[PDB]
Amino acid sequence: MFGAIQLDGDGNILQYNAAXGDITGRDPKQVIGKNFFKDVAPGTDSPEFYGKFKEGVASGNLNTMFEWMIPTSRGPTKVKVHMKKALSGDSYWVFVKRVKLAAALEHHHHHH
Ligand SMILES: COc1cc(/C=C2\SC(=S)NC2=O)c(OC)cc1O
Repeated sequence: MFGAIQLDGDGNILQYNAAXGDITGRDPKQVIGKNFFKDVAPGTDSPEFYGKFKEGVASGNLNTMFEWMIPTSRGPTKVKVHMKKALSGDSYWVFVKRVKLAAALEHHHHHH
């Protein structure tokens, strides 16, 4: 099971998946139509995240791969976020997969 969020150049939700909806606890249509950075995740709205998304949009190829934190009622949840421009060239998809559990060997440096 993987998560996929289809957003537009404006930063709105166009297509939502069920997986993400279950992991987050929000319906697809409930989030679709509104801003995922303003409505869904108002806190995520930052120059490091949103700023990067916009830049890629203007260039016509947003390629970013990193990890993000998702604070929930059951505690924080570390997931790997990846934003890649659409294939048609008129949209953007965001892949979110729950990273591995507490590993032993040194990894995920520069932990926030
Ligand atoms: C509700 O759905 C999502 C939420 C978040 C993040 C949040 S929510 C919050 S509060 N603080 C975050 O960083 C997310 O991050 C990649 C994906 C989702 O599909």
